[PDB]
Amino acid sequence: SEFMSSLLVKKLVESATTPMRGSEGAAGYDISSVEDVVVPAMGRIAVSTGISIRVPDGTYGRIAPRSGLAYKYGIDVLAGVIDEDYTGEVKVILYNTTERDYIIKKGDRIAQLILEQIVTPGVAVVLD
Amino acid sequence: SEFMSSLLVKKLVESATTPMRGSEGAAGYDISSVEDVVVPAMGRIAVSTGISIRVPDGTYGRIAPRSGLAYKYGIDVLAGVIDEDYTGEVKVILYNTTERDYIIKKGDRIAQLILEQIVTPGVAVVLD
Amino acid sequence: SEFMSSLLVKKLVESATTPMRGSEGAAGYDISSVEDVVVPAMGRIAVSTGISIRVPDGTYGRIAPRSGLAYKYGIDVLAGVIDEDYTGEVKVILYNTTERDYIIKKGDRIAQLILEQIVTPGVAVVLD
Ligand SMILES: O=c1ccn([C@H]2C[C@H](O)[C@@H](COP(=O)(O)OP(=O)(O)O)O2)c(=O)[nH]1
Ligand SMILES: O=c1ccn([C@H]2C[C@H](O)[C@@H](COP(=O)(O)OP(=O)(O)O)O2)c(=O)[nH]1
Ligand SMILES: O=c1ccn([C@H]2C[C@H](O)[C@@H](COP(=O)(O)OP(=O)(O)O)O2)c(=O)[nH]1
Ligand SMILES: [Mg+2]
Repeated sequence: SEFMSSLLVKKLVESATTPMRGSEGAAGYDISSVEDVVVPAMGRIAVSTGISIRVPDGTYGRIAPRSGLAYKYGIDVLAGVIDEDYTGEVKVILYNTTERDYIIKKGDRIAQLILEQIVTPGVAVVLD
Repeated sequence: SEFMSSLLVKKLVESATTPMRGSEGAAGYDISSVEDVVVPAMGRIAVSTGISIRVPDGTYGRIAPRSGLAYKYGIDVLAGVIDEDYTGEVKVILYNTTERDYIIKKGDRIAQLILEQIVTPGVAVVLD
Repeated sequence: SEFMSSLLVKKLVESATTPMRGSEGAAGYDISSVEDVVVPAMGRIAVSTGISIRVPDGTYGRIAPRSGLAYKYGIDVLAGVIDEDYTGEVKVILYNTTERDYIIKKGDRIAQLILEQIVTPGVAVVLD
């Protein structure tokens, strides 16, 4: 591959932001919003990222929560499992744990992508 | 092993469903319920899967949320860490984020199993 | 490395507990509290662990929920992503899903650390 076994990103909207790690030791690639939305108090919402992704073979893309938002605004990430064979747009489902709404302006880093190494064997069913 | 390093599944109840990936690129193996239960609004519940599993060495089984259920019914997965040395029955703890109960009929895919590769070294305690 | 590619732990407070797996097949290293705190009903809180950690290269440290606490007290773990380049103190953000507060005495195992293998390639942006 030379290195086509990396994170293939395709911006769908011009407004989109290329995912990027914020440190040499960072685990995930920052993931920003492409729209202005409000995560309802005690409610959820799916934020468009405006990008599609192709995870490296042997891994899946887990949308994990950013420490900041979790801490300060009790924001959590629901679902978050992006299959290697997913060609659609990455949507980020946020859940407001707090009693007060949460504002999201375009461009904001609303989550982070982690390329988690998984194993995808077959199922050996044990009879007796 | 030839391939005994795959997902060993043992149905405990005849009603059980063998976990299975739904795509070539899917990350997890579908996980169905073996009973009819209701996930209480704003409450949780542990759904029996009726199966026991033996994860491949070098990984653990993370019970992750299905995108659909998360999106449409604000259903989330609590706990979800199945150790390689777990011989009991896989129980799936679902949490209803919504204001309205959620019905689960036997056979339904209530979560997905992901064989996540972990490293299990020893702890090197740094003194001074 | 010989084996300096293991979980490097540095107790910050004498009161701290060295993370440790509770089984040969356990996926995570137990993580205890270093203080007496209360996880507010329907609220969150960041529990100090009194330790700093250096994850092995090629992985990140995911703070996962303990099955017990999740089941019995509807306790969940928010955020939970500790980067390999994190030199600060591991803080554990717990979220009380239940209607009743949750007490945490010093020494208690409040979560578990899982050294999850990730891949950290570069981003190949697909133009046209
Ligand atoms: O539950 C958690 C989650 C994260 N961290 C630490 C690990 C990581 O190295 C650091 C990340 O801070 P940040 O990512 O630089 O700020 P942000 O999450 O807003 O990007 O916080 C914790 O101690 N506990
Ligand atoms: O937060 C999420 C979770 C999943 N997906 C995408 C990735 C995956 O490829 C697809 C999965 O749809 P599905 O699994 O086929 O439907 P279901 O989750 O009900 O099995 O949804 C997102 O965009 N955002
Ligand atoms: O959603 C879950 C989470 C865990 N387990 C199983 C897998 C694991 O092998 C066992 C762990 O029990 P424990 O870790 O020994 O008790 P505790 O979580 O309090 O440490 O529970 C489940 O069946 N379902
Ligand atoms: Mg939650």
